[PDB]
Parts: sequence; C-alpha cells; structure tokens
Amino acid sequence: SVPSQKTYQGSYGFRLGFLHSGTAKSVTCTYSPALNKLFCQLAKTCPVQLWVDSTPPPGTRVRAMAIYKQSQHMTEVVRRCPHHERCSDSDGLAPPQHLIRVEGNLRAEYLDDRNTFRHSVVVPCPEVGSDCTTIHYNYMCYSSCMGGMNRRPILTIITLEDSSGNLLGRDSFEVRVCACPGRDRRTEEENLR
Ligand SMILES: [Zn+2]
Repeated sequence: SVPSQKTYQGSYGFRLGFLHSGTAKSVTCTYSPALNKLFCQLAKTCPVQLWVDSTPPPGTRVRAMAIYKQSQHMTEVVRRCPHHERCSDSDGLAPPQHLIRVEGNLRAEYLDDRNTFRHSVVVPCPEVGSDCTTIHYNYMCYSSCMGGMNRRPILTIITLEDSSGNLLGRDSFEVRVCACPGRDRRTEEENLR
C-alpha cells in the first residue's frame, strides 16, 4: 500500500506553515515555497506551523510520516540506514529505526504499523495571543545515506486525525536532509527557474 498525499484542508481548514529562514550557508533549516520542499541538516530542529480556521475537537491528533516521492520506490518503507539505526542516539522515546522524531513533546507516540510496517510519529492537539501552533521535527538520516534513503527524495505527509485515527486534514512537503540546506535550496531554486 501507499499512503495518500492529496492535500485536504477538511472541515477545520487545516494547512501547514513554514518560517522564512533565508539561504545563508549557515542556515540549519529552510523552506522553499516554489519547490514545496524543506531543506534541513541532520537532527536539527525543523519548525512546522499548524494552521486551522477553527479549533478541532479535543482528542484530535497530528501525525507525520515519510514516503518515497518517486512512484517506483513508494511501496518501500522509509527508515533510517544501517548505520544510523545503530548509533544509539535515542531520545528515550523514538525507536532507533524512525527517520522522523518530534522534539520536546513528552506526549509524542511512535507507531510501527502492524500491517504496512511504516513508521509515524503522532502528537495531540494555540497559546493565548498566538495564531498557530508549532511542532518541532527532527530528521535523523541524510537523504544520501547508503542503505537507507540512498539519494532518493522523500515527502513528509502531515495528517490531522480524529481520536479514532480517521482523516480530518492532510498536507505534505518534500524533504532533503543535507549538509548545506542554504546552498542546496539556492541551487534547486535556480535550477527550477
Ligand atoms: Zn543514515
């Protein structure tokens, strides 16, 4: 099977938002609207905003999952490479095999799907004075990792779910985990032009 990647705002007007971090060679995470693609360094904080037009019910959750972007690879489970899955960089909560972690949320749950074997991380659902909520993700392998992503592009799919896991909303973005996100974004954006 292959998870749907179709954008779906749903009843609550769910969609993502990204900061404007620029493309300085020092930057650790940067998002390209033109490419709908996030470029980030290994294991660095990736702030992703969650926007809604109205507040979803108590018990609503937000799940993240990675899939390969190319159709010929889409049935393969995205996982950490043979090196990184064994490097004992556990935060005590994320399984060592999971590519995507949520940073600084003790209520994060990590799922190994019993049927598809795919990995995901899910958190429960702004503060006073704020207009959106932000989740902080980490990507724990480089796009280039041999025996893992192996230079294949991935997408992250973010789904808004009810307490049963039923779909309420969906958005997605491509991700490249690389040493120099600023330069790579600049390069790919120029290539697109
Ligand atoms: Zn790796």
